[PDB]
Amino acid sequence: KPKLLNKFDKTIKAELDAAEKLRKRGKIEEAVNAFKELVRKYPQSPRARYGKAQCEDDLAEKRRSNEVLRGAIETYQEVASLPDVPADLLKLSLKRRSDRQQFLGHMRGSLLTLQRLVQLFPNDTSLKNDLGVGYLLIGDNDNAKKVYEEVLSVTPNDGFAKVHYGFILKAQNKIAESIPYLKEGIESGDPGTDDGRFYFHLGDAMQRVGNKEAYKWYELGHKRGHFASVWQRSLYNVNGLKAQPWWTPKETGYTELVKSLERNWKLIRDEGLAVMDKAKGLFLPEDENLREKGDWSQFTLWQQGRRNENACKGAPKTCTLLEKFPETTGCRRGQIKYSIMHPGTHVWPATGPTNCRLRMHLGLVIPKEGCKIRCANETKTWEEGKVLIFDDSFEHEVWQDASSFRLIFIVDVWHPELTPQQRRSLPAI
Repeated sequence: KPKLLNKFDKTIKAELDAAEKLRKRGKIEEAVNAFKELVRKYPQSPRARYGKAQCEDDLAEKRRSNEVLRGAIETYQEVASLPDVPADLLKLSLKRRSDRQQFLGHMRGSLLTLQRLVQLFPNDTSLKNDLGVGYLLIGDNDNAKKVYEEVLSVTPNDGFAKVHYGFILKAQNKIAESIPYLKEGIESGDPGTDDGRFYFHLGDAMQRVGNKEAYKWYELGHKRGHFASVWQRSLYNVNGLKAQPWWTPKETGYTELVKSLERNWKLIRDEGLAVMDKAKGLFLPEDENLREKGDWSQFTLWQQGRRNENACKGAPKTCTLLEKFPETTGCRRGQIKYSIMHPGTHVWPATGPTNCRLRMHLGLVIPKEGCKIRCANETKTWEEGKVLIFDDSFEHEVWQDASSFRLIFIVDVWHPELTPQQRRSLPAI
């Protein structure tokens, strides 16, 4: 059990437990003023101050107020100021302060609180792990690496340190070295290791070193509630949405959109080819993280329901066409863009961020062989002037090993089972 009552505190324990029960009761206003009057009467009490701060914290969560939370943060700090403070209580108060600071985004302020905690309790390894997260939260991966190396020299089988250390190694491009750390840490079962993020990184690493075991771990993560299934692993999801990797135009209901794309495809192609030929700079490379190798770029017309006006100048007829279909131009979780992939390209298996969209691919220039795209367990090919539809919340992988360039048109639509109100109220990402 925890010991919070200083000797003095033990003396005035009677008043303090009363105010604390006033809080524990759930009557926040009462507890606040209760505790405040104790602070006034006995101003040196650590538990009196700690209760004041606890009440401020609860009032902040009740009022959804940042300005109140900021006062709680200082009062937690105040507790640490008073003399002869129980160590248990000190730990509690400063840890809560760090968590609230992190919540408000004061990442470096939290790091400071955490550094102090390590100064106070050099032998509490949990606090070293928390400090390591503090460093991660400011991008200081080198110091985080050092913190976790410390922890692991003294407690080699600490799973929290292991998973975070593996994450660090993988962010340093030591992908093979990171896999055992991630595995062992997840396998320890330790608090803080049952995190979808570590399953994600373990599986991504394994896939990038050709380790077939990845799907096993994906499956485990699904069983732990981190993934929708072994295949469908998006992060921002809405429940109750039909979930299959490949769709027919008929199944989406957006048959008029598919028809407009397929029937006017040479127009869409020609505008894109014109931008390649004359405004090549408008094609921005895709993220090399996803790309093992190759040459892969895109020209974006709509981003998250926002039309790119300077882009639609370069593809004016295609934009005029798309305007007729708010199911795609208003998809705030999707895009509309040209995508060009040159030979020798491999896009790592990956998943889109949401299950609230379906992704259409219109084939504009498709070499006769060498281009293929897998979603879940089905691998398909593009056809010039024909549309593919997949749920890119399902893992998918792309290969370009033709002798010429491959050009497609990417059109995102709201998942057809989302209601109008759902489409209006879904925050873009």
